[PDB]
This record gives sequence, structure tokens and C-alpha cells, in this order.
Amino acid sequence: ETITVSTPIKQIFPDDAFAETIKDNLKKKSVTDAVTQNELNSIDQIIANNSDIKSVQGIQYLPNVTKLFLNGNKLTDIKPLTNLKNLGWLFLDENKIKDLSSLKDLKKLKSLSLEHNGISDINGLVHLPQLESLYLGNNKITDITVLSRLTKLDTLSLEDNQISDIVPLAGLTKLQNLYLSKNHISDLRALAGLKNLDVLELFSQECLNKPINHQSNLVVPNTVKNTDGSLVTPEIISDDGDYEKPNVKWHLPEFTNEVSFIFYQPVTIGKAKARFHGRVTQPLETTEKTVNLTRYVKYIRGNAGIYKLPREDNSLKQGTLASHRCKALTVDREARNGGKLWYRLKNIGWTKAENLSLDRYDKMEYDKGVTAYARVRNASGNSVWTKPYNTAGAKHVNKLSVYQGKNMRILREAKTPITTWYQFSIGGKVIGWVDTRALNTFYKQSMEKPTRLTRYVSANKAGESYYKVPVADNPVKRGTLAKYKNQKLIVDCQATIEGQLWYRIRTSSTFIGWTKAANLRAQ
Ligand SMILES: [Tb+3]
Ligand SMILES: [Tb+3]
Ligand SMILES: [Tb+3]
Ligand SMILES: [Tb+3]
Ligand SMILES: [Tb+3]
Ligand SMILES: [Tb+3]
Ligand SMILES: [Tb+3]
Repeated sequence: ETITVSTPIKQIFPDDAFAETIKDNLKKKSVTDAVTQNELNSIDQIIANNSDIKSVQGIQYLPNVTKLFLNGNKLTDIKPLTNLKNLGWLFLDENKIKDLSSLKDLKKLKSLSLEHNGISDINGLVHLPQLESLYLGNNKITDITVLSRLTKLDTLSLEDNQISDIVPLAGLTKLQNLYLSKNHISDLRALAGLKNLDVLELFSQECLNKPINHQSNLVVPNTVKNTDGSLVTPEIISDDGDYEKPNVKWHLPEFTNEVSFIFYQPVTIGKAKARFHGRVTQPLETTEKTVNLTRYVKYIRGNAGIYKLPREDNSLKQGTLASHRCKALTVDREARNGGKLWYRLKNIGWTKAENLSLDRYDKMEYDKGVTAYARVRNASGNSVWTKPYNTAGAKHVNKLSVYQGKNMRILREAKTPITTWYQFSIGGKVIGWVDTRALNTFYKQSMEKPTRLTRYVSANKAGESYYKVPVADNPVKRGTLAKYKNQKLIVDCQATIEGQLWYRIRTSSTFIGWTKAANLRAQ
């Protein structure tokens, strides 16, 4: 593309600073002056370094430019260069150019410089197979796969980038100048064949591993390889770490963020010396037996069987609880088999919780004091006490036998868990309580059945007396019949005791008492 009629510079080159540079180039006076295409065509070189140039629009009118130095500017676009075929030298350091799709048709390009352009994608360069010098230092490059095509390069610079994989260079045997410092390289095997190197730089590498769990024995494979394939021995290992065969080892007893080692190894490939150095960072029957109770087995059910283990099987019955009936005891090892709770008696076997109780039972459940008369019916085995056996204050009184034969007056009643008790007296004086089944109450009120018969007193029975109850014991004697000698007697009640007939007499006036019918007359 070109202009026909003369035209001013400013009219063609929008970017002032760039117009200015043209002016000087064409030796012109002022940016205003006009120029012809033929004057534009006479331009083959352009040196505009650090010229605060934001754009180069219009440079499409210099079809014969071959050298172009625009280092240290403010460019970001290069679409104008697109058709500048004869371009052979092109420097664009310190700029912000990222779209390279404009360089694909510059097949005569010999040397390219793009240092400090904040580049990361360079797949575009693949169209410049004839390049001889390439500068990409200080960018954000990680993948140099496409450089494998640039087999005419003798000079290549990629330092201060994020490169890790350099296999893409294994074939560039034509290389003489190679800069790879400040990258993430840790393997130089890929460089083993560059026999034509004169300049080689590999210092300050930063290699970051993938995090691993922290340990106290920590072991990390040394992954730094020489051109050879041999492991590079670590110069300086952090945290007092040591180095064995191919592993770097740490003792890290406590815990730390990361660990690391430093490598420094002079290498030579071709006729070039270099220092391969950098750092590698490594990110990192139920029994409740603890109790002691104080219980007293319920006197009753003293036929409670004791077992070895909390189970109800006679084959495991250690015996029978009954020999320990009235003592303060101590359990310990509790339990719960089949749902029911069991107990372990100190030194004694195992029984059920029901069987054992809280304290020395005494509850009589009632103390009445009815009316009756008994006689010891086999004392063999029983005694007489202060208030029913197994009861507060209940002391002792002679054996039951000590009262046999004699008539005992029933004064009271009782009924504790085992049996019913009868307080009693003899000769009027009270004695105590006794198991009612040991006695024979030959007389009970329930035996007093009513009637309505009439009688008088016997002249021969006048000496006989009458009582309060149909029992001829002195303590219940209430008088002598002879007091009624010839009065009318009304027999209202009656009772048959020990086979004899008694009547309860009374005058139409006053109540008399009980007397044997054998002493009266209806006559
Ligand atoms: Tb302008
Ligand atoms: Tb530089
Ligand atoms: Tb540099
Ligand atoms: Tb450098
Ligand atoms: Tb050489
Ligand atoms: Tb040490
Ligand atoms: Tb640390």
C-alpha cells in the first residue's frame, strides 16, 4: 500500500513521536512537511528506541524496511508490520505486544527480539522456521514446544521465564548461544546433544515439587539430573537434612511448612561452560463393680438360692442364702442378666436383687389387739419376745415351752412378712409376742354366736363364777353367780369352747357376763 500524491508526514503517521522519528529519518525539517512515496521507499532502517511510541500506524508505507528497532516503547499492536515482507531485523523489547499472528508472513525475518513483553503464548513463532536469533527473556513462558521447528537458530534466549520442559530443544544442534537462567529447569538431559554451544547459561533455577504429607522420617527423591543422566548431589540441604544414595532425608521431629535443598553443579556441553544451580522446594457379664453397699437380706425368702455367675441354673448353685439373715453386709459386683439385676456379696456368691433388701425389716403392717385365749401347741423351736421377732427393740424372753399348759390371754395381733403375732399375758401380767401358729387359740370371738334363751341360776352351781370371756381364767373373773340367786337371766349370746357350752347372761337390768350353761336352768 502506498500514497500517490505528495502528503504531509503527520497525515500518515498518527503517533506523534513516530512521525517525529520519521522526520529525522528523512532529514526533514518539521513533521508538517510533505513527502512522496519514493521518499518512503528509500527507508530500509528505523531506530526508534525509547521514543514513547504507542503506535506505528502508517509504517505500511515503507515496503522496503528491513531493520526495525522499537525497544523500550509502549506498543501493544503490530498489525501494521503484517505485510512488511523484506523485514529482517525486528527488536521489540520492553513493550506489551502479545498477539504475534502478525509475524507469520515475515519469511525473511532473521533476528527477533521480544524481551519484557509479558508474553506466555508463543505458538505463533512456529511460522518463522528461518529465524537465526530469538530473544524472549523475561516473559511468562512455560511451554516451548514449537521451538523444535526453529532449526536455524544459533542464538536463543529464554531466561527469566517459567520454563520447566526443555525437551523441545533436544534437536536444535545448530545452537551456539543458549540462555536458560531463572527458569524451573531441573533436568538437563535434553541438552546432551548441543555440541555447538559456545555460550550457555543455567544459573538460578527454581524448582517446586508437589506437596507431600509431613513425617518425622521424611524421604524425598533427588530429581535433579545432569546432562549425563546422573543425579546432581545437593550442596546445601535445609533443616539439618542429609543425603543418601538418591534420597535427601530430613529428621523433622516437629512440623514445618516446607523443606529444601540447593544444587550447584558446573556443567559443560559442547565447548560451553555453565553453572547449573538453583533451589528445589518441598512443600509439606455386665459388672458395675466399683461400689460397696450395706444391705441385709430380707429375713423372708431366706431360701434364696445363691449361684456362682448371675444366671438361674441349679447346676451353678453355690448353695443357699439364709445363714446370713441378720447382719450388716457389703455387696460390690452388680449385674443385669435377662434384664434382672444380681448382686455379688463380699466373699459370698451371686443372687438376685429382689432377694437382698435394704435394712433389718420390722414393718408389722398393723398392731390391733383383739380378744382370744390360747395354749402352747408344740413350743419345740419357738420363743417369746418383746414385740414380734425381727423388729426394733425386739429382745428375748424364755423359750415358748416356758409357758406350756398355762392359759394365755391374747391381748394383741400383728402380721409381719413371715407370720402373724399375738401379744399375751399370764396371771394378768403381760409377757410378749409369739408366732400364732405355735399356739392353739381354743377361743376366739368369732366363736360367740348369738341367740335369745332364758335361764335362772343353779343352787348347786352358785359357787361357780362368771367371766368377761367364755374362758375360766381368773384375770377375766367378774363375779359370782350367787349375787343373782333367784333373778331372771336373759341369755343373749353363746359359744362352744373346748367342747363345753357357755352362755352370756344379763339381767333385764345389767350385763353380767359369761358362764357355763352347766350352771343354769330354764326351769
Ligand atoms: Tb497526530
Ligand atoms: Tb535486556
Ligand atoms: Tb534479560
Ligand atoms: Tb541476561
Ligand atoms: Tb562451536
Ligand atoms: Tb547434620
Ligand atoms: Tb522453612
